Amino acid sequence: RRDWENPGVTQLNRLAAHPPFASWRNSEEARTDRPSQQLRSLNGEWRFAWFPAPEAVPESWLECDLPEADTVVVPSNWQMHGYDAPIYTNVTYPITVNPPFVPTENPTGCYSLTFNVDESWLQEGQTRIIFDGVNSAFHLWCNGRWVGYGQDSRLPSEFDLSAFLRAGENRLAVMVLRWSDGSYLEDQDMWRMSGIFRDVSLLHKPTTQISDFHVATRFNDDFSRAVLEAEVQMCGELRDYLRVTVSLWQGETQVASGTAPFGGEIIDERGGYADRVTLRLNVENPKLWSAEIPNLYRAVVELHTADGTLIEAEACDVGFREVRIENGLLLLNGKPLLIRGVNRHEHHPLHGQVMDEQTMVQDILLMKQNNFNAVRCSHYPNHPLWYTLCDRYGLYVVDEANIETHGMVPMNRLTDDPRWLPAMSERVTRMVQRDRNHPSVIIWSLGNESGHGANHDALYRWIKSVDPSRPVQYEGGGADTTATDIICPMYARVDEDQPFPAVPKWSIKKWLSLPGETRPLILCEYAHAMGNSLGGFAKYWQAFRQYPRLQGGFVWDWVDQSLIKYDENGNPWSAYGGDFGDTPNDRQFCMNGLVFADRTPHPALTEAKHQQQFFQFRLSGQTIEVTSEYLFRHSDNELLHWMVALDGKPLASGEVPLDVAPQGKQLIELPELPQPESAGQLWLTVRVVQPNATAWSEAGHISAWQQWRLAENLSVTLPAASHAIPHLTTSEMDFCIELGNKRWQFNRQSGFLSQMWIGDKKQLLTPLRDQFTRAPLDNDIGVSEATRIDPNAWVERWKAAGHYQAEAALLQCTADTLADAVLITTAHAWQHQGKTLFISRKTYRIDGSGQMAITVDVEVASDTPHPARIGLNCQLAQVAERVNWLGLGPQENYPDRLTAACFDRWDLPLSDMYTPYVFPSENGLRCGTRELNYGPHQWRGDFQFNISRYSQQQLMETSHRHLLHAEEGTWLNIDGFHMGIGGDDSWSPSVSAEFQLSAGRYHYQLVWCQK
Amino acid sequence: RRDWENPGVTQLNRLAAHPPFASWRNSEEARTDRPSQQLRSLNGEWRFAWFPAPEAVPESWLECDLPEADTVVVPSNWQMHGYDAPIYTNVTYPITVNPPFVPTENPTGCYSLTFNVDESWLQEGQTRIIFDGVNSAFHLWCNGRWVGYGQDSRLPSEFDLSAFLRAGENRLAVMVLRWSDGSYLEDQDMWRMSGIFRDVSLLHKPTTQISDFHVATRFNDDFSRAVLEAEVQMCGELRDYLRVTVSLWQGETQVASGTAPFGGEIIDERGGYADRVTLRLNVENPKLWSAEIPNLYRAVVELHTADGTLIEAEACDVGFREVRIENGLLLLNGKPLLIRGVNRHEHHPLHGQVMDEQTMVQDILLMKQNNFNAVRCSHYPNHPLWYTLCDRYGLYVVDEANIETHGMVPMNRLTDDPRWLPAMSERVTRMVQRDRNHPSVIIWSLGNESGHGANHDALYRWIKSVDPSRPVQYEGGGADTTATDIICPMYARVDEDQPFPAVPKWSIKKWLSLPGETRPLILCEYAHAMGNSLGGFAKYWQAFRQYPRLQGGFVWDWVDQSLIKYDENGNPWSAYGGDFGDTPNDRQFCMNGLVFADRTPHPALTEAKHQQQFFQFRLSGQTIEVTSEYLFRHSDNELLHWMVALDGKPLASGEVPLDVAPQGKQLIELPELPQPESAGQLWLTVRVVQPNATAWSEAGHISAWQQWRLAENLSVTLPAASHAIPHLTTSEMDFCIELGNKRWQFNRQSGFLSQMWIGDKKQLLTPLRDQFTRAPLDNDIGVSEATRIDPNAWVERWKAAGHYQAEAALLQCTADTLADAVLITTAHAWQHQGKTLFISRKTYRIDGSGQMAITVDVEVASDTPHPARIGLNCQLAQVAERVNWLGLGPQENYPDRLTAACFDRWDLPLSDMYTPYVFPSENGLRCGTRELNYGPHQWRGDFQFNISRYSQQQLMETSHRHLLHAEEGTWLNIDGFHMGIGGDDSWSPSVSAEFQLSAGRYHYQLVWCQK
Ligand SMILES: [Mg+2]
Ligand SMILES: [Mg+2]
Ligand SMILES: [Mg+2]
Ligand SMILES: [Mg+2]
Ligand code: NA
Ligand code: NA
Ligand code: NA
Ligand code: NA
Repeated sequence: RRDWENPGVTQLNRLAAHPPFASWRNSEEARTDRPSQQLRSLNGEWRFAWFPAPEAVPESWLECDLPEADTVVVPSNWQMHGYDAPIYTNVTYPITVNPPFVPTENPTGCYSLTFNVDESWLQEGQTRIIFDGVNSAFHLWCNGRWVGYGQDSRLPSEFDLSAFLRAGENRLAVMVLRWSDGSYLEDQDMWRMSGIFRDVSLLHKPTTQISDFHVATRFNDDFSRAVLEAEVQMCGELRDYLRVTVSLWQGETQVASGTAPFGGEIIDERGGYADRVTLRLNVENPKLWSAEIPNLYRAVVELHTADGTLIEAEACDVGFREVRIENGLLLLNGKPLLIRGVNRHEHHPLHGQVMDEQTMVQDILLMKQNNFNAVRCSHYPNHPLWYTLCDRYGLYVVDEANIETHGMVPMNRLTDDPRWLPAMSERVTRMVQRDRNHPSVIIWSLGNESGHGANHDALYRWIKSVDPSRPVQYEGGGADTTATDIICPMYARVDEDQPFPAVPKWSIKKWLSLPGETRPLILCEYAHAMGNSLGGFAKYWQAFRQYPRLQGGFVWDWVDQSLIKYDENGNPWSAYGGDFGDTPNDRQFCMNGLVFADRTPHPALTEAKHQQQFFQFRLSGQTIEVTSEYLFRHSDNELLHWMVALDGKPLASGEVPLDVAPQGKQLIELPELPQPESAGQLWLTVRVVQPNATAWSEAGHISAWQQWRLAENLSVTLPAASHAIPHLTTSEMDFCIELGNKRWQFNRQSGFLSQMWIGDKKQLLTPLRDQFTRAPLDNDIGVSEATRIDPNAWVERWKAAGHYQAEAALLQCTADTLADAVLITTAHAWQHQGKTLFISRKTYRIDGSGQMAITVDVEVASDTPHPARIGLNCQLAQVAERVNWLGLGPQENYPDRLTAACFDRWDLPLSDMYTPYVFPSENGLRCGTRELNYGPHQWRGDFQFNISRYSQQQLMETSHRHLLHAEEGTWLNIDGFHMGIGGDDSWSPSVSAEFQLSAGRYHYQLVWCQK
Repeated sequence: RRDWENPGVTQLNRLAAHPPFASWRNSEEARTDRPSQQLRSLNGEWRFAWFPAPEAVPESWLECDLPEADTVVVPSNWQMHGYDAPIYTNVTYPITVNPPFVPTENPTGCYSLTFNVDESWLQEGQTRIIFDGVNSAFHLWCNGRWVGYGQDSRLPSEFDLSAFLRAGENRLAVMVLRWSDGSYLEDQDMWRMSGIFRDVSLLHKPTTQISDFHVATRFNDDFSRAVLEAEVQMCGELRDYLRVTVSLWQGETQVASGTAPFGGEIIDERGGYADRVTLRLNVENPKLWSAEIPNLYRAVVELHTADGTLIEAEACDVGFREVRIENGLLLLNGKPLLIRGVNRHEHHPLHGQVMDEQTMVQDILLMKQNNFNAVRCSHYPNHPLWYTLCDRYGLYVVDEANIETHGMVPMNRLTDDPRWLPAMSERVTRMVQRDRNHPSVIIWSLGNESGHGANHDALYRWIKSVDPSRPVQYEGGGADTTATDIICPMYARVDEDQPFPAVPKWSIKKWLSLPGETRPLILCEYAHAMGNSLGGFAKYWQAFRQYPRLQGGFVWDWVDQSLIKYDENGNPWSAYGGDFGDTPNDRQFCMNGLVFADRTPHPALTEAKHQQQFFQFRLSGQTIEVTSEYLFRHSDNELLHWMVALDGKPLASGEVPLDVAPQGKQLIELPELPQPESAGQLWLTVRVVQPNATAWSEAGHISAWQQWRLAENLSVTLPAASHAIPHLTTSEMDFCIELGNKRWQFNRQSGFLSQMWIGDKKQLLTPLRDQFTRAPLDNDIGVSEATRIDPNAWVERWKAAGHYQAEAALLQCTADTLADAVLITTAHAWQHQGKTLFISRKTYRIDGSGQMAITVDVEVASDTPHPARIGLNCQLAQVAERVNWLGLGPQENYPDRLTAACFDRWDLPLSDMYTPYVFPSENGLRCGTRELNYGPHQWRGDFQFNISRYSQQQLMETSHRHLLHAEEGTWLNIDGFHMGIGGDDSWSPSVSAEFQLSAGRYHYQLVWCQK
């Protein structure tokens, strides 16, 4: 038969889709969501064995536990237990392309479980089982009898067990296949696993019962009145005594109650639905549900007789809300939304694709914590608890059908074929049937990266038809096809057009005004958070902010899909593509997250928090202007703390409770701010504080901040004549500078300061040389593999030009004795194949103060690529536990990424001065640095630096962070200038011209002193 | 497994759908539609065996042919050879409703066929099997081995046989089942049958072959230029040298040619379609296909190599045409159409549901000869040939998904269910894929009577998505749902509303003007033509002519769906519902044609013909104004005949050839028309004649005609004195009048003309008495059974009023002698259960002239139901061969059905005065009769009459027309007045007020005499 190879057989004997039931027996357990006794978890230890093919499975198996069968926990992913490898392929299908045929070698997993039933369940009512998540397909036998078949790994499969079930002991036999024709629709850029990864349960429902029910909430102009309307459907023997009651609860307060009997109104010629009923409850001044204040009534549906006898009950949480596109705009509850969002996969580093309440909530807090308001179920329906939690905590949700044919050719190859309609069809409807009643769900998605076929069109309209409460979006075939209510491109740039043929990506700004165009624009994907990323994220935030029809988007993505591995010794290490021996694999494109798989923030995470703050500020001299981005709430837990400091010295602070309405303004007037008996930079800094604790935030939680330079006083002081003076020892190839205990040596042949002594002690491990390169970022690399070169790749360019192989050439080197200092002169050329790429002209002026002042003058050939950096490097001998600087911090920060960084005096352990990106690259850069203090040293200027125990060479040459070793001393990279990082996408250049080193001439002056 | 009880499984291993194929191996043959050697028909003598169940089938059967097995022909309809009963039920599913289950008792048909297969087919390429029609599901085996499964009775199921064959003797085994879950989607108002009811064929295909192909014809603003775009797909091995050639032929002239290699344009990110190519051919000044003129080209598709080697060819007839809805109007080739449509079921009285070229062509000719230009495919896809004939003969076509759930509750019960989507989807999809290339198909339709559900919505879009050349239509749940391009109601009335809840039927005029509304309006069905029917037809035509957005319709319906049964003597007769035991059955509802099953015309047909005329005529004095309703053709085969006659005596005739352009006029002035010798009514008549023969018309066929009473010279002449006085002889038993050999006997007890002699010859069999009733037509009865009284039925009303039982009471009866004549004066009263319905007052005046003159005065209770009629009747003793009158004719004509009738002297056999409606009723009617002659008798006044050897009693009591025995003598009915027959619908009163006998006072006069 081989159903798993038939697009036309996607299930056999699978019950109908519906919202989550619990068949509660008491209205109160119901109203309270107390656990239902009619709901039984089959989770725990299960019996299990593996076979390379299903053909290989022993018939005994159906009748009796195999011997060699191990015990495992379920849910779980069999790759997680080590039965076979998990594959990390993005686009290219993990199997060969032959629809609709899976391979002969199809890792089949036979799971089994022996359990008991209560004789009570079998006398009356209906008993059925549920599988919430089976990857990818499966057959099912109970008590040696063949139950049925199911396809689609992200939606709930249920079968009626009533007829196989017996008193007490029963046995379940579950035959799981990895590959199935279902697979063709599941081409997701993620680890490819398999198994019983979701919850198995048992539900006992009465013979006569609740088959389904939907809930919808219609309002009035101003939303002062509303109507909740419920459609209840029943199954089983229909009797005139049979009644329904829908009650609406606000805690312990009944808000409304409705009672009726079955019998629909006339729908057509044949009549109406007798097994149906629609109640309409009016609610006065309803509490509106939103991501900002998730007001939530609770609805209880009860099937019962005219006599009061309660047949059974079901329930759900109700959110009063209206979602609508009107006049080119998305409305929430009548106000125009701003999507501060994020894509998220359900992923656990140890657990595989198994999801737990704990993880779930972790994510959510953090999410909420970060100025986030929406999540995108990229790209299959999520674990059911999730909707609820969002509904609960308050996040807007994009529920996506589980469909992605990315690997096809072209993409719409399946989706444009009728033969695949059904299959796809089953994938959209069921989600819908299941997820309907959840307020958090605000928009529907047809899936991902599967072109644009007629199949989309239909399903689009099907939705449209059954659920008009929400908009449909779909990006494929152009982000603007007829199967989307919303212009939802991915990787679309702010200003620049990506005119691909057929599927051009237009600047989002330009995109909205195309002749004919009128829809709202929301990015399904944008700001690829791959490694050292999110550069120019602000450039999006700005646009959004300015463009009304630019209603935001969802960052890609939330958390790194990294896996836990263990070495010989037992230390756990973060794994990725081709680490499990998976091939083909897509290396690290599985790591795009804003946080590490441990829910540990990436430094870009702050940049998002920052640009997604809900308070905006302007400063008019002494006046502060706070503006509200809340659509619905009042600044009722915010207090403004403000402060003024001088180059880090706080000349004043103060706090001011904010009292701003949504979308409103507040005027805060600062008290005259003292003058400064000194030179330097005046800076005023502000922060919003959440004095109290929320269900998501802590008390004293920081919601936003902003900072400006108030004024600056120039240093017109003239040193102080040097008491003592520096001495110069000329040698045949050295230049000695001695003063105090201190002394400098400049090797006359190389042209470089080669050694620094303070006392008897040597300060350098490595001379101090110029630098034009960086250890390549994921961004810089792209899809440049060692086997398939991307010539446009920044790394590629640099490589090919010899940026990384230049030979500096001593052009000049002189010593000179001034009246007050010794004057050192150098000049180098960096060449390659006789091309002079760079020329470096320095000066060192050492004076009696024991101060070394380096002056740097670079020239960059017009015809060569632009260098990642322009700075100096050397390896320190010293190795100190803290780093101290006057500058932009405290987190890592680059030129096209630093709007969140604040200017201050910073203190942290040398350690925190490194960012363990699993795939090593340039990192922990700190910008606009005035002062850097490390051990006995002091650097003074305007530069960006970095300091770790790892040479660039080492980073560049290492693949996994857990392979790095600290080196002797400390690596100190000091840049006069640093190149942008990019982020728009990670498989083509994302660096804005303005962040590129196009000048051709650079100037920089450092100060090298000793404290 | 039981696939038949699963909407999930609708096929297994069935191949893709595609336009018709023959895999020609030589272009000339393809070009010339010559028969392809690679197409093998397996129609013929087969083997058969029937079982009540599948379970009853013997294993043996797959390997060996049973002995009890019979030899039947294929295609065949098993109940035809009478293995089981054919059921005639309308709405009521003919099995218990329990989706998706069908009865255990499910009659199964065993078809086995042994054939030869040439080795050459086996060597190279693919040999597939095609089943054009199999009712209602089936399993497939070849050479013992199970091949596959298929559901849907109206479309082709294709299987690859390449693996199961062997050179020579091969054996097929087909297990066909009456019921499946398919059956739920197939509830049409027709005989429920089963079997291999359509052609079986063998295709042999190259391994590298054309797999599908699409054709499209685009134009310029005036259609002076066009583009042909051919999309071709191929299956098989892709090689650089493969080529495609699309040549266009107009006869033997190669209009255009295009050659290209495979490999389509970039579709998306993944790329394009390597396995396809779209060519584009420019046709200048293209001849345009229309129902008026079917300008066709031939498209030749070649799959060959770079080197000229033909691989295979495919082909199709191409009609350059543009169908579109602009500004609320349907336009064909830039012109708004007028549909003169008819619904068509595929039915043969002998063959059941089996079509043959013969029957097809005959319907079509007939159709065209009758002013029909389009056909709706009621309610599934037709025999593949049908299309080709329409493309060729010139008919517009509505292609219709085989989807009907009429017998569900509500109707949309399945179609609003996601689970059935699939099943439905493939029924729309596949139809589209097959018929896409035919020009005759101008509109798609999603089925019949299935309410309105979301699945309609989806498939609607899909279609639109895939074929935009044509509109979609669907009447379900309202006729103006979101799923329809055209407002397509069924049975909506010209001016009266039918405000059904949920789904009102507005007046077509009104309907169009509803707020919001902008669509065109075509009735999917109007004019129920059930037996003595089609009254009020003009009323639609008038309308369609006045209202731009009223685009015409499709009358219901073509042919009576009766079947021949045989009598003891082996005499054929026509059956209907339950005349086979079918239970249940909807009796005569299966008969609604314009023609009899044998293709013999019902009299209503002429009225359709006439209102559907293409030339419209106006008279102004001596001027004729002709108008062409041809949109595209010139009156290039028509000449107009005109004639003047005096009370049927021709005084002038002529011919004039029509020179009228589309939508143009012609004026025609007539010579003088000599003053008349006598007195009476001058009539002018014009007719259109096609002197030349067509493909569908014979020579000198009449396509149009019209009459106009010009003048009237009233008679002011007095009777030549009586040269004899009648003698009145009284008695107590009766009054006696005598004059010569002639005598009249009036009964004084009864008050009626009991007897008459001329000579010694009695003239009457039954006395001349008033008549107030008719033998209820189908229309009169409705859906009223003798087990389910539908009170509103006219007949029920009549009955309950005892119009059929009223007993006449004699009030007065007197004689009197005038100077010149005798005067008999009467009065009766029909009463019933105490009420006085009618009051009938008369005068008989016999004079020396020997003329007896009846003057009648009727009073009708206001509060009683309007009578079917008001005349007299009597049984003549004479029985004659001809009938001669001067009035409307020569065909049967009723008050609300008489426009196509003509006023003249007519001569016909008695045979022709009876209209043999299978289901007997009042019939025969000829109105506006001024004089009537039968035997030696002459009646003269202004009445409508009827005359046959069948009393209304008999008719009113005989089910089959075949049970009528001619009574002794002639039955005569002379109505002063008759009620209209209605027929807008046949299940409610359709008789318009202007046609109801409402006045309450009726006056009439007759003059009886001898020839
Ligand atoms: Mg399958
Ligand atoms: Mg992908
Ligand atoms: Mg089935
Ligand atoms: Mg019907
Ligand atoms: Na905006
Ligand atoms: Na690296
Ligand atoms: Na019209
Ligand atoms: Na019918």
